[PDB]
Amino acid sequence: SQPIYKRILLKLSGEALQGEDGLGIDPAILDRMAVEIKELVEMGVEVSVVLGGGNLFRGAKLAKAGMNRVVGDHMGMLATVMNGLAMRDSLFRADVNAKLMSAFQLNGICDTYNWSEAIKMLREKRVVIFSAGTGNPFFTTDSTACLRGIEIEADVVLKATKVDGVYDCAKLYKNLSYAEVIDKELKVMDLSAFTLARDHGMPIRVFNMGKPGALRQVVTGTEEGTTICEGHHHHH
Amino acid sequence: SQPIYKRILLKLSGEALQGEDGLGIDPAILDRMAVEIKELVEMGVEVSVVLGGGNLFRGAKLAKAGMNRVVGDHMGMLATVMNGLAMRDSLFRADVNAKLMSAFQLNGICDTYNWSEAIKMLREKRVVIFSAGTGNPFFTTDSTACLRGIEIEADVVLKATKVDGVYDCAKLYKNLSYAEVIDKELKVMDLSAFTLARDHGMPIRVFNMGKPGALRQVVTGTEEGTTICEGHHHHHH
Amino acid sequence: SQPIYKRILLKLSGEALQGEDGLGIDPAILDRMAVEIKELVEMGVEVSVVLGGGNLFRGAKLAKAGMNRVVGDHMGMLATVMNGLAMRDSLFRADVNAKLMSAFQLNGICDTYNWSEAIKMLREKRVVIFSAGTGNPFFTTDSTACLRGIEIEADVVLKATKVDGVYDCAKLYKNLSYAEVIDKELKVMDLSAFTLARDHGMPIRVFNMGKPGALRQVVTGTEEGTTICEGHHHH
Amino acid sequence: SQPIYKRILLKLSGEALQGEDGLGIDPAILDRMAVEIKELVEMGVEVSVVLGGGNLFRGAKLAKAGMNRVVGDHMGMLATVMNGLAMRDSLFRADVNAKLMSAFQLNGICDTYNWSEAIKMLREKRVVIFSAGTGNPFFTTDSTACLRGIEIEADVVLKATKVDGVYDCAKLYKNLSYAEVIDKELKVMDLSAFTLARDHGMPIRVFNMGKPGALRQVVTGTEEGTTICEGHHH
Amino acid sequence: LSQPIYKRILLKLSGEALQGEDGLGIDPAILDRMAVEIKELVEMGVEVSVVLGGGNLFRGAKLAKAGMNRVVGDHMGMLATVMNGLAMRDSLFRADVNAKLMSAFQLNGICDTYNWSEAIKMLREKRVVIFSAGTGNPFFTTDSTACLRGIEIEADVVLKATKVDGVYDCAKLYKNLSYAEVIDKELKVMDLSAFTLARDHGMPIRVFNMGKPGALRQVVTGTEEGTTICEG
Amino acid sequence: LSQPIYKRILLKLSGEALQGEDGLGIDPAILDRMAVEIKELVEMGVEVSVVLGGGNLFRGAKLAKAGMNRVVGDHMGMLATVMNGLAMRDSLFRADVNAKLMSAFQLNGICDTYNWSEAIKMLREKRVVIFSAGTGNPFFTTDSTACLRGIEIEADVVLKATKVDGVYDCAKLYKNLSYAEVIDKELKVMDLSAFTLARDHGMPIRVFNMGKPGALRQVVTGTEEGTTICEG
Repeated sequence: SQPIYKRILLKLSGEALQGEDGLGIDPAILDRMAVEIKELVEMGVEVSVVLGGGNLFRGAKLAKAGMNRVVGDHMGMLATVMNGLAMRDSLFRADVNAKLMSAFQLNGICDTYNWSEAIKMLREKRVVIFSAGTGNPFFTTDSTACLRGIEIEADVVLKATKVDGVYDCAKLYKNLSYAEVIDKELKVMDLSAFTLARDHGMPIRVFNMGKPGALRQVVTGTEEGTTICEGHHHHH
Repeated sequence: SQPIYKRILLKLSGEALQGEDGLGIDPAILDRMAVEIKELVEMGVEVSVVLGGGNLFRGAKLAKAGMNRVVGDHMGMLATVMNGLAMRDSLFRADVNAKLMSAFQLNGICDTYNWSEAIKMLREKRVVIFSAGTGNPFFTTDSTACLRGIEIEADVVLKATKVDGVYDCAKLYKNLSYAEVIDKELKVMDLSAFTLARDHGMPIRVFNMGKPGALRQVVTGTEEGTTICEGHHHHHH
Repeated sequence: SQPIYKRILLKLSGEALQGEDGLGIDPAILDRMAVEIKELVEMGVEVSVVLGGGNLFRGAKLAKAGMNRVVGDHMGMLATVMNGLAMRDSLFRADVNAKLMSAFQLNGICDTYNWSEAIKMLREKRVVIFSAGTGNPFFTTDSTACLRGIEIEADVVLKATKVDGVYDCAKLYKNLSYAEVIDKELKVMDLSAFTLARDHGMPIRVFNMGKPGALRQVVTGTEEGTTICEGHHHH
Repeated sequence: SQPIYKRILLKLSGEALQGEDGLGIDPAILDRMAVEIKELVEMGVEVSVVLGGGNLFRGAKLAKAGMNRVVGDHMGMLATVMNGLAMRDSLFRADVNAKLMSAFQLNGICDTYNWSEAIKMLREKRVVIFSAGTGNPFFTTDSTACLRGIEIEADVVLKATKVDGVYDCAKLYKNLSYAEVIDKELKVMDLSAFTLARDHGMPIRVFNMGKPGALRQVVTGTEEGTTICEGHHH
Repeated sequence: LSQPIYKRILLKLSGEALQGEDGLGIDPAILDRMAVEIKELVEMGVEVSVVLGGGNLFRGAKLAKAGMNRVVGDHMGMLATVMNGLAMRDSLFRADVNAKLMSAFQLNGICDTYNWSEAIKMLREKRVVIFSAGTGNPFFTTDSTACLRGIEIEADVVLKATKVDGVYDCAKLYKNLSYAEVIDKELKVMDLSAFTLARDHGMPIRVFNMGKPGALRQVVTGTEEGTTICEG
Repeated sequence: LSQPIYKRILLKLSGEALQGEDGLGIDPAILDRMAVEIKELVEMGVEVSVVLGGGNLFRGAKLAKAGMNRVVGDHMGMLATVMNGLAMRDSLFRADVNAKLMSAFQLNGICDTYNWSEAIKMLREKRVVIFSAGTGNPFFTTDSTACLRGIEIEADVVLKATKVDGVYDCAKLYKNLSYAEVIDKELKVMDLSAFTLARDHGMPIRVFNMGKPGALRQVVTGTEEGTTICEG
C-alpha cells in the first residue's frame, strides 16, 4: 500500500541490533535495518529513530554488586550514542541522509538535541536518530520514544519488539484502547511512558521488527501488530 | 617494601575488566582492582588511571563492513567513559576517593578534563580516572596514557598487560632503553605513543596486572616487569 | 523537638513565594522562608530545595491562543531559575551557605546540575537549590522533586502546599500508603511523579508551608501534615 | 509607501507585551505585533528584534530588600528569553520564519548568539530575536539593542515606546543630532547606550509602538516619531 | 613597613606593560617582576584580581585600515588577553602564588569560566584571580572590563597601571580628581562608558606608573602615589 | 589554463607565512594576496580547507627558557591559531569567498566548533573551511593537525606551504620521494608523529613555496611544482 503516516518515531531496543551471538552490533542486521528505513524514506515518510543500549550494556550484575543505579543509567545512555553512531554510518552507506542528535552536547561527535531543529531536518527528509535518552536516569527508552515522538509531532510511535504484538498471555490483540491496556493489566511499556502517550493521545504500534517486511506493512496498513490508541467514547 | 613512585599513571586495557565469559565488565575483577588501587593510595601514592574500551566495543566487524574509522574511534571513546563510570563507582564502594574526567564535556555525568585541576585532585590524594582518550580519532589508548602522564607529571606510565612484560617473541627483558626497543624491533606500544614517551623521557613499566600482587610489586620495587627508559649515554642525571 | 531526617528535599511551588498582590516574588515571604531553612541547617539537617515557576509564569492564556506546550514548558523552566536566584540571594543575606544548580548550563549565572557534586555540597552543609526542572518538557515540578530527591539520596520529599495535608475532601489523613492513595483516588501529585516516588520507596510529606512553624514541626515530628509511604504489608 | 530601510533592529521593552491588567504577556497584543512584523517582512525588510523583560520581572522591591544587583540583572536577562520564546512562537503562528538567539547557550531551547550566523539568517529573510542581553549585568536593553544593531549592521535602531517620540516634555522633536540631545539635556536612552550609537553613527528612531500603523509608517518614511542621527556639520 | 589601605583590589594592566625593550611579545623578566610584586600584596593579606589587555600581542590598526570587520578585530584582541592571562598564571605559579585564570569564554581544558560569585569565593580563599577575554563582546575596552569586574567582585578600588606617574595636563601631574573634574577638564583617563560605569557605582580609580618597581606596593599601602579619582 | 589535479585539498600554512617584511604579526597585503589565490582555486571547483599555525603571533622560546610549563605554551599557540583563522576568514569574505572557521575549542559567538562530518558538508557546498586551535591538545604540532584534519575530511592531498621550493638535502632539490626514502635519508619534512600519520593512511604531501606568487595554483594544477611525497 501507500503510507498511512507522514512522520513516525521508530523505537528499537539495543537488542534489535544483536546477532545470534546475542551481543554487540551485527553489521548485517544493522544494514538490513538501514535498507528498510531507506524504503520508507523513498515512500516519502519522515523517519525519526530512538535506540536503546541493551546490546552493549546490561547493568544487572553490576547492580547486584552494588553499583549506583544513576551510574548504570548513565552508562546505558552512552551505549545508546554508540548505537546511534553505528546507525548513522549505516544509513550514510545506504545513501540515506541522516543526522544523530544527543541529549548531551557531544562536540565533534554529533548534534545536540533541539526539538525545532529536529522537525526542520525531518521536513527536509533527513532521518533523525535520537540518543542519550532524555539526559536523566530512571526513565526508560520507551519514555524517551514517547517524549521525543510528542515533541517532534510524530503521528505514531512504532515499538519494535521480537514478538508479533500484544498477547493476553495465545491470542494477539489487534486494537486496544489505553483504558483497556490498564483494565486488562497488559504489558505494553512502563507506566510512566504509557501515561505520557495516553495524556497526549499518541498512538502506539507494537510489531515484530525481526520479521523482514513487517515495518513497511506497519507503515502502509492497519493489519500488522497491535495498535494502542484513544478509545472511541470521548470526543468524535 | 615502600613505594618508589610519588605519582603514577596506570594504563589498563578495557579487556582487563572483562570476565573469562569474554565480554563486558566483571564486577569481581573490577572490585579486585579497586582494592589493589586502594592499597597504593594508603601507601601515599598518587594514582591516575587511563582506561581503554575494547571489552565493550571492538570495531573490526563494523570496519570490514565499511564503517568510517572516525566513527569507530568515537564509539571506542564513549566505551572508555562507560568503563570510567564503572571504575569510579567501584572505587567509591571500596571507600576510595575518586573522580572521573572526560575529554568530552558531559554535563551531569562527570568532570571535564583539565590538566591543572587533575594535578590539584592528585595532590589532594584523589584517584583521577581519565576517559574519552584525547577527544580525537586515530590515537591509541597508549597514546592517551603517555599524553596524560606527561601533562599531570606522573613519575611513570604503568602499562598493564596479560603478560609478564617485553620478550624477544623466550627471554623477558628487565630493562630497555628507548633506542634498544627501536634497534631490536621490539613491540612495546605504537610508534606515536612511544615517540611521545621518548621525546619527553617518560619511563614505562610493562607488567602483568592479571597476577595479584604484581601492581604492588611494580610500585614498590624495580624487579617486576620490563622498564623502558632513557639510556645512560646522553647525560649524567 | 530533634530532627527525624538527615537529608530532605523541600519542594515549593512558585506560588509559595507570592504575596496578596497575586504575582511575582514577595521579599518578606522569601526572607521568612530563608530563616526557616536556616533553622533546619543549624539543627544539622542537609537541605535541598526544588522551586516551581508558577508565580512568574502561568501559561494557560498563551496555551489557549495556540502556544506550543514545549515552548510553555521552556518558559516555565527559565522562571524556576529566576526563583532559584532570588532564593540563593535570600539565603546569602540570612548568612546561610547556598548554591544554585540548573538542569541547563548557565555559564556565569550558576552551577550545572551534577548529582554527585550536589551530594558533596549537602555533606558540606550547603543548601542546594535545583532549578530548570529536568531540562525536558511535559514533566512537572513534583516529578523533578522526586527525581532529584532519589538522585541525592534524600530521606523524604516535603511537598509544601497551602493546605494542611491530604483530605478525604473535611478529614485530614495522617498516614497513607501508596496503594491507598491510588485505591481512594486521592490527589497528591501527578501519576508520573507519584509512580517514581512509589517505585523507589521515597516517602512524601504533604504540609502547610504558609503556616509559619509547620516546616520545623514536619522535620522534627511525625504529627504535622500527611505522610505517604510504603505500606507495612510487603517484607 | 515603501521601506526606507533594508535592515532594522526593533527594540521593544518587556512592558510592550504587557496587558492593560499590567503583568506578563497578553496574547492579543503579542499576536498583533507578529502581524505588524509579518507586514515588514512581506515588504522585503530584514527584521531583528531586541526584547526587554520588565513585564515579567521588576526588581525594585527585591533590591530595596538587599538583593545583589548582579543577581537582579541575571533574573532580568532570563525574563528576556521567556519573552523571546513567546515572540518566536507567535511569529511561527503568523506563518513567519523566525529564530531566537540567546547571549547564553541554552541547549535544547534556542540558538546561541553568533553575529555572522545572525547576518546570514537576516539575509535569508528570517526574523532574528535576540535575548539575554549581552550576558553581562549593569547594561541596559537599550545598550543591547545598540550593540546588536551595530554587530549585525542594521540600518537603524527603532526604539518602540508608549509615547510619540522625544519632547521638550510640549513640542515633539522631529530630528535631533547626537550633539543636540546632550546639549539640550534630553532623555533618550542611558548614556552608555547613546554613546555607543553615537560613536558608531547608528541612527535611532523613537516612536509610539502602541499606535497601530506607526511601525509601518516609521519604516516607510521620515515623518513618524523622532530621529536621532549624526549632525551634518562633520 | 607601610600596611595595606585596601582589602580587595582590581589591577588593570595594558598588554603593553608585559612588552620587552624589543617593544613586543611578553618579556619573561618583566612578567616575573610583576609576579614578585603581586606575591608581596598576597602575603600582606590583600585579595588581588587582575584584568589584562592584549595590545602587546595584537594591534588591529593595519588590518582595520585594510577593511577588517571591527567585530573580528575585537574577537582577536579578546583571545590575546587569554594568552597574556595564561602567561601571568604560569608566572604566578613559578613564584609560588596560588592563582586562577577565568575567561569570559568557556575554554574547556585551558582555564576556568568566569562566574562572579566563584571569583569572590576564590578571592576570599586568598587566591589571585585573573580575568581574560573581557566581557565576551566587541566595542568594549579593557578599561570597561576592569570597571565591570571590579564592581562585580566588590573591589575597593580599580588600579589602572600605566607607563606614566598619573593623570597629567598632557606637564602638571594631578594628585586628586573627582569624576566631574575629569569630565569638565576633558582629561584622558579612560573611555566615557568605562568611566561612567565607575562613576555611577562609586568605584574609585588610582592611576599609577607600573613601569617603576616599587610603585604597586606604594599604591596599595598609601594614598600618595599616582592620581586618585573618586566622588566629589 | 592548466586544470586542477585534486578535488579536495588541505593547505597547511605556518603562522610565519602571514608575517610581513618586518617579520611579525599579520601583513594585510600578504593575507589578501593569499585570499585571491584561494579564490581562484574555488573558482576552478577545488574544495579548500586550510590549517594555520601560530608562530607569527607567539613563539614560546623565551618564556620556555624562563621555565614556563610547555602545556601552557601550547595552549597559547592554539589560541594564536584562532586569531590567524579569524583574520583569514575576514580576508576571504572581503575577497567575496564563502568561508567558515572551525575551532577545536567551542568558542561561542566567535566561530564554529569543529565537527568532521559538518566540515565535509561545508566543503561539498564549496565553502572554504579553516581549522584552528589544533587538536585541542598539547605536544602536537600544526603538521599533525594538518595530517589529522586531512584524513578526517578525506582530502586528496596535504599541501605543506613553506618559504623554499621543496625538500632539499640541507643543495639539491628533490622532486619525488617515498615515505621510506624520507625516513632513511632523514630528510626534514615534518615531525615523526605527523609524518607517520600521513604514511599509515597513505595521505600524499606536496612541499612547495607559498612565498612565490603563483606557486599554489601551479601545485594544484600540475605535478611538477615542489616536492611530492607518496607511497612507494
